[PDB]
Amino acid sequence: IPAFHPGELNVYSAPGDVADVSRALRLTGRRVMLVPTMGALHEGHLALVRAAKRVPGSVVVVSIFVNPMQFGAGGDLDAYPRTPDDDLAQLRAEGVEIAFTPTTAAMYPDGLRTTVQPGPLAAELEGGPRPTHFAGVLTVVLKLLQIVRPDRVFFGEKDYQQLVLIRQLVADFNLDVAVVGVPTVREADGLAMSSRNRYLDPAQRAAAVALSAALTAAAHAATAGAQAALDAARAVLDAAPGVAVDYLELRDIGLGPMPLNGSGRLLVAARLGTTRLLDNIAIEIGTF
Amino acid sequence: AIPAFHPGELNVYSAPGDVADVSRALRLTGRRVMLVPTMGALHEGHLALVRAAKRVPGSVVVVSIFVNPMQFGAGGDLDAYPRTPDDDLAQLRAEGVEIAFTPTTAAMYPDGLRTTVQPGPLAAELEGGPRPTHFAGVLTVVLKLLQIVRPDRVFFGEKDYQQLVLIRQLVADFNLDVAVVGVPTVREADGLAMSSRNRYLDPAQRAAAVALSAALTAAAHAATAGAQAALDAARAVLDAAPGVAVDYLELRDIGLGPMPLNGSGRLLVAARLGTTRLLDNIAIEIG
Ligand SMILES: CC(C)(CO)[C@@H](O)C(=O)OP(=O)(O)OC[C@H]1O[C@@H](n2cnc3c(N)ncnc32)[C@H](O)[C@@H]1O
Ligand SMILES: CC(C)(CO)[C@@H](O)C(=O)OP(=O)(O)OC[C@H]1O[C@@H](n2cnc3c(N)ncnc32)[C@H](O)[C@@H]1O
Ligand SMILES: [Mn+2]
Repeated sequence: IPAFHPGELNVYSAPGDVADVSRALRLTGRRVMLVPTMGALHEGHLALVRAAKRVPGSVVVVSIFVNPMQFGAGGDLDAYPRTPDDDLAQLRAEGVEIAFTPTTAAMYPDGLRTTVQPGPLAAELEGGPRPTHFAGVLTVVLKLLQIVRPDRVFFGEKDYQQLVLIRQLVADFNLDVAVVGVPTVREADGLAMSSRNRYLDPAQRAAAVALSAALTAAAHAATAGAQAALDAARAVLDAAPGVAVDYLELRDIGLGPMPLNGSGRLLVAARLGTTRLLDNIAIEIGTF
Repeated sequence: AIPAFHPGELNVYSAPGDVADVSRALRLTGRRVMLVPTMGALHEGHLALVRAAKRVPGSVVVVSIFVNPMQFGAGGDLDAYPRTPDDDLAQLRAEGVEIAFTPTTAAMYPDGLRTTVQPGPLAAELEGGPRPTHFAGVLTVVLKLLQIVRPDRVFFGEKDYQQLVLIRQLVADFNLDVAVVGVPTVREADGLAMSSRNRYLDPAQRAAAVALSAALTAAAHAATAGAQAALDAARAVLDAAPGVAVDYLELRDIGLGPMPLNGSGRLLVAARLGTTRLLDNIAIEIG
């Protein structure tokens, strides 16, 4: 077991080290919480941290690893924002005791060999034009779950399709861990917080409010049915300057091979300049 | 309330949740949970794994019996696979095994085939040539069995050497916290590797089948003269047998990577005698 100073931020890069410390903690009775991230932390990520921290007797482990496998190309990987120093200072401020920062070589010493093949959901919505994206996500999350072996792992509703796929992963491989979904943190005007918002200039930032406004408009128009909810969302997006809608779809909450029946999720993806933004919201059809 | 467990007796559980609870409970009481995955129709080969697990101090042995549909081919005969439950549990009782995990297909695959394990490239070679989806089926179910039982050690026979290597790759690549134990092949008196398939051979085929083990052991000793001599010796022995259709005979390093011209390696063979496919392999020291 490597050094572990309670009540302070302990940083480990070696999977073996965090694994030994986690087990040691688990064996003493502490409940290990895992919050997977790719760094460039903002308030959205901190809500996950805070959710993990409120669990009684918990020790919080935050992983920061820009996973190469979920990137479709070298360009996107190199362009991902990285702010190591700010990330650890925010973790320290939140009272997080463990940050796990592995290298690409420690995570993929054998390159891409055994991997996770997601179900059909991975080829839809965000996975449509990025066929290997979710396999990259589930493969790294499975590894992180095995290294850290937390009692609970936290994911944001912001990346709802990712959250649903992780629940499938956990169910399908019989993983003994509870998956905790955390509601989407939004700016004061509704914009969902994202590390990509930094790529919006003043005008785009102002136009980006249309995604959340379109969704919440849809959620209320839904008392009048699916079509009403969809057309209301579309009218808001159409009135937004410089917003190119990629997709806007209403689906059952599980996103699976089931028709929308009552409770669902409205998902949108749109481009502002070169910045692709995403948002989703719970929707009740016919319910007021 | 944790399901009931009676020490010294064979305890059978069909529900994944049940064996998971008993396994975690037993672990806390000071037992090392050993897992031996099988598809039933047990014979001496399987029992060597059981015995290997049983000798671990503080062991509680968990033997899974589950005919995994995912590893059968679009042409593999799932319904034809031998099923002798009563007899299996009897042999386990006789061996002193305390836990048998016998899940249904619905309980192992409640959502059908959704998230699965994709093996690395080795799964497309050797046995993977004729059954390209076989190993994904194997690694998927073994991964699930490891998460349900969470054993300290899991046992596999060297008989299915490629399967053993791929499980070591699964364990390493997904960072699984379990030791993989390979157990030496159990053989009949003349060297034929034990398999339930051997009973399908007629007399002529059964006699010819000895050539697989004979060729490998010949190769192992011819190996002091080099890789080529080992391979030629093996091929000569297989060439002296009638009705033995060799699908492959390959010398690889022990991780099944490229053949070694020196050092340790493994020689693997597969052949068809009529409609029965047989496999064998052996450690080889070249030089
Ligand atoms: C799972 C990972 C770490 C695998 O590499 C990677 O795919 C990844 O998702 O990283 P990352 O983009 O860093 O997001 C990490 C986690 O924070 C959550 N999150 C992001 N913005 C949020 C917001 N505004 N409100 C609430 N939660 C928010 C995400 O849904 C995700 O679970
Ligand atoms: C791992 C499984 C259970 C996944 O479904 C499945 O693929 C499977 O392999 O089942 P099965 O055919 O039942 O074999 C179960 C285990 O017993 C070992 N075994 C069989 N015959 C042997 C022999 N003569 N000597 C030594 N070991 C022998 C196998 O290699 C395997 O590890
Ligand atoms: Mn900064």
